[PDB]
Amino acid sequence: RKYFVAANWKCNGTLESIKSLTNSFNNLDFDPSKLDVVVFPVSVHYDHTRKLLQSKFSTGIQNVSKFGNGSYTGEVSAEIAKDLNIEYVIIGHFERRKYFHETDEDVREKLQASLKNNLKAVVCFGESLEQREQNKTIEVITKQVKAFVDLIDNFDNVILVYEPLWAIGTGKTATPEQAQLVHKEIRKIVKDTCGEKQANQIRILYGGSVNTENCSSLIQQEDIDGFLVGNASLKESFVDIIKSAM
Amino acid sequence: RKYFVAANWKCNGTLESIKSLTNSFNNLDFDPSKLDVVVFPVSVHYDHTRKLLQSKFSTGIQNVSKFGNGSYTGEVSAEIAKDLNIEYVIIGHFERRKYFHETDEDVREKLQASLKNNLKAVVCFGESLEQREQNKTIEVITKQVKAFVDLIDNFDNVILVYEPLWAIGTGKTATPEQAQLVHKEIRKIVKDTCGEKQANQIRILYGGSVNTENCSSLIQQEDIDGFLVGNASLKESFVDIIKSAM
Repeated sequence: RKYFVAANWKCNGTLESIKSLTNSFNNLDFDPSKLDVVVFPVSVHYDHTRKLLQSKFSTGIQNVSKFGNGSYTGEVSAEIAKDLNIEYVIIGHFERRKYFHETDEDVREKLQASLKNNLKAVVCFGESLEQREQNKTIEVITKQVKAFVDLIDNFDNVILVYEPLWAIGTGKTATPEQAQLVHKEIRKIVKDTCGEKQANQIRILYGGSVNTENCSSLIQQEDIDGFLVGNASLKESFVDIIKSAM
Repeated sequence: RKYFVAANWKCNGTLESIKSLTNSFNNLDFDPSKLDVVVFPVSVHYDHTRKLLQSKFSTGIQNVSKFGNGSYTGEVSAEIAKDLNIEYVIIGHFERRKYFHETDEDVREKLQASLKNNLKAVVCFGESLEQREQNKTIEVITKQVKAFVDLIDNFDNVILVYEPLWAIGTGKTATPEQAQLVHKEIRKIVKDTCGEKQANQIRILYGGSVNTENCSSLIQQEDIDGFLVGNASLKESFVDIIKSAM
C-alpha cells in the first residue's frame, strides 16, 4: 500500500514562518504517485499554504463539523470544505477529545459527513497511560474503531491513526515493537469486520513523538504505513521524515 | 524541610523494562535541590539503572550488611557501597524483618555501619495489624525507633519511614489522619530524645500503598515529608506521585 506522511501544524505559524517552511518542503523531490504527503495548516492559513506549496503536496484542515451548513457559529462544514476542494480532514485527534469534549459519537458523525461530501479522512484513536497500565489498550482501541468502521466504503479514502496519548508531544515514542503489535491487532479487527482485501489496503499510521531519529525503525514495521507528525513537522528537517518513507 | 520520594522497585525488572521506565522518569523536569528523588533497583541492576537515570535522580540499594568486609557470602558491605559511590541504602524494610529474620538489633548495626561509611539511610519501622488492633501501635513504634535513634549524628542523612505492615502492597492505605497522628508522635520522640532542632529537620515518610490518587492528601499533612513507594513505582505514572511533592 502507499505510504502516508501527514504534517499536523496544529495551532502554530505566521505568514512568514509558513513561507520559510513551505520553501524547504518544496525543495524535496518526491513522487506523489508513490507517496502521499499531506499538510494540515490552521484554517485561516489554508489558502496561503495551498498557494505556497507545490502541487505534489496535498493539504487539508485539522477539524470539520459534525453538522451541515446552518446555524453553527465557529464551525466549518464538510460541504464548505468540498466547495474549496480541500482534500483531507483530521477527525478525532486526541486534543479535540481532551480539551474539547469530542466523543466517539462525534467522530462517527464527522466521518459520515466527510465521506458524504467526498472528503478523505484521517481518523485518530488511542489509549491513555492509565488504560495502558491497566492492560486495557486493545479493549479501548477496539471500542474506538468499532464506533465508526462500518461507515468506511472506500478503503483508500480513510486513513487510521494510532495515537497513544502518552506519546503525543511528550518525547516518549512507542517502540517499534509496541506500535507494531497494536497496528497488527487493528488490521485484524478490520479484516474480521470488513474483509481481508479491505484490511490489506487501508493505511494505519502511527502518531506520537515521531522524529528524524526514530522514523526509520517505525516505518519499517509490517503494519505501520506512515505517520501523523506534530511538533517535528514545524521544522525544516521534516523533509528527512518524508525521506524515510520513500 | 526537603520533601523525599523513594522508589523501591523491590525484586522486579529486566534490562528492557528498566530502560523503558527510566526513560519516562527522565522526562520529568524537577529541581533536585528542592526535592530528593531516590530510586532503589535490585543490586545486579544498579550500574545499568544509574547509567540510564539522569543525575537529578539519586540511587541506592535495598539492603546492606551488618558486617564489614569479610567471609559473609551473599552480603554487600557498606564499605563496598561507598567504593561504588552508592548514595543511599534501605534498612529494616518490613519484608526483610518478615521473610528474613532481621531484628531491631540488625537494624541498628546496619545503620551504624552505614553512617560509619558515610552512606545515607532510609530506616523503616511499623506495626502489624494485630498490634494495631490491640492498641499497641505507639508502644511498638517507640520501641523500634529507640532501638537506633541514638546513632543518628546528621539528621539530614537519615530518613525515617513509617510502614504500617497492613498497608504494604495490600491497597489499604492509612488515611491522612491515621498517618499524621503516628508521624506527629514519632517526631515528638525524636524531639524529646535528640532535640527540637534535630526533630524539625529529620524527614519522616509514609510507606504503604501510596498511589497517584492518594499521594496528594498524604503529603499535605504537617508531619509527612514524603513517601517510600513500592508497586506504584514500577509504573510510568510514578511521575505524578513525584509531582505531588513539588
